[PDB]
Amino acid sequence: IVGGYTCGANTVPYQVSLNSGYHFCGGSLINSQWVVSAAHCYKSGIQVRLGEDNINVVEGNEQFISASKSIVHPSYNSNTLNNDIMLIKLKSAASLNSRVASISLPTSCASAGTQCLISGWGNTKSSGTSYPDVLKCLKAPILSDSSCKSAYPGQITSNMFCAGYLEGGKDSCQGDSGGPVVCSGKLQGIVSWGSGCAQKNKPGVYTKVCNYVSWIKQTIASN
Ligand SMILES: [Ca+2]
Repeated sequence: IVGGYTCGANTVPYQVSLNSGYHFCGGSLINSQWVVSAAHCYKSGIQVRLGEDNINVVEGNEQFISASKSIVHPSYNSNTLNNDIMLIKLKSAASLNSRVASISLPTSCASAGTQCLISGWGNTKSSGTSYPDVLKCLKAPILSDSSCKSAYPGQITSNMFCAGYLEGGKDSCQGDSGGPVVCSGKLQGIVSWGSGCAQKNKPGVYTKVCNYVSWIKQTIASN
C-alpha cells in the first residue's frame, strides 16, 4: 500500500497472508474454512496465516493453517487477468473471534463513488522498494467505469473496476495482490493489477467480486 496508514493490529480481521516460506499475497476469509484471493496468486504449498499484524513476529493472535486445495476460476486468463479470482480451502476450520473473522460477500455490486478499505503488506513506495512488516490500510473510492476505461484503454473488462485516485500517490502495490477491497462491510474487490503503483492516471484495478458470488457459493457448497 502506497500513501496509506498503519491499520492497527487485528483491525482488519478478515485479512490473511498467504505464505509459502514468505508472504507473497493477501486474501480474505469468507468463512471458517475458505479464503478468496486473486488467481494470479495461485501456487502450490500455501499456508494461510490469519490473525496477523507484524508478519515477521509471532504476536499471539495468529492461526497458521495449510491449504488443502485451491480452485482457480475456470475462466481465468493470466494474460488479460480477466476473472482474476481463486478460492483456497483450509485443512482445518479457523477459530473465529474478534481478531479472526469472515467478511460478507456482496448481495449487490458497489457503485462508483463508494468509499472502500484496501489493505495489505505490499510495497509502500511508488519508485523505491520498502515492504512493511505491519498491515497497511488505504481508504479509496470506486471510480466510474468510464474513467477506468479511459485510464486503461482496451484492458478493463466487465469483471474489473478501478479504485483510488487519478492524481496518484495513493494505491495498492506489489505484495497487496489478492487482498481485500471492502465497502460498507462487504467484500467488493480483490487486489488484481495496475501500471506501476500510485502513478498519475493509473489507478488500481480490482476483481469485481459481485460477479462471482454464485460461483463462490456453489463451489463452497460442493468442495
Ligand atoms: Ca505475526
